[PDB]
Amino acid sequence: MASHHHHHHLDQQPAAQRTYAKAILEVCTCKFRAYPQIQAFIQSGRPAKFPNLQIKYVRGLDPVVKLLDASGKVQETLSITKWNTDTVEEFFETHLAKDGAGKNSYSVVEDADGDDDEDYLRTNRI
Repeated sequence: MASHHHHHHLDQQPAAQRTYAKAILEVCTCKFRAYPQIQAFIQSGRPAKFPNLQIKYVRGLDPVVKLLDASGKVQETLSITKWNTDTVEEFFETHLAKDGAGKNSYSVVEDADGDDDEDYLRTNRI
């Protein structure tokens, strides 16, 4: 009814914890003095395992957790300069989805017509 849906119950409806698709941790890494624990986990490698988590090193702002959709909206922006930390790391691993190096990236022939993938010259001689 909003865009184009004939008959599909009504809405997607949350399955469990309404996991998110994207989320970025825009930090400056300059708070190493104040929040030496924050980046600490970042240096650990735990967030690196989270595909749904970016972990950007913004120009020079304050550490803030961001949960986006895809375009860049930003569903939840919370300052982690003291708020809770630590558990925050879990915030992502939990609210995010461990696709496991998946991500909808290039795979097979995409929408194309004609030539879009060369490969030597098969002479073929049965």
